[PDB]
Amino acid sequence: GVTTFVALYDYESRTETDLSFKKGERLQIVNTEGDWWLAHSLTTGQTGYIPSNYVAPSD
Repeated sequence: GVTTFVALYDYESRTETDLSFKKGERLQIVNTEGDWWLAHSLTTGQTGYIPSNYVAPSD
């Protein structure tokens, strides 16, 4: 189903496959195995891996 999170801190992309996001952005999982999750930003529409320790669950 839908699994959503909100960013606690800004994160700037630094790899070919990660996703930049700002604090307060809503991000959804495209599963949650490991510590890097393939996500989609509901703000920007962009996608990529995000660090799970920058986000918190958001219904």
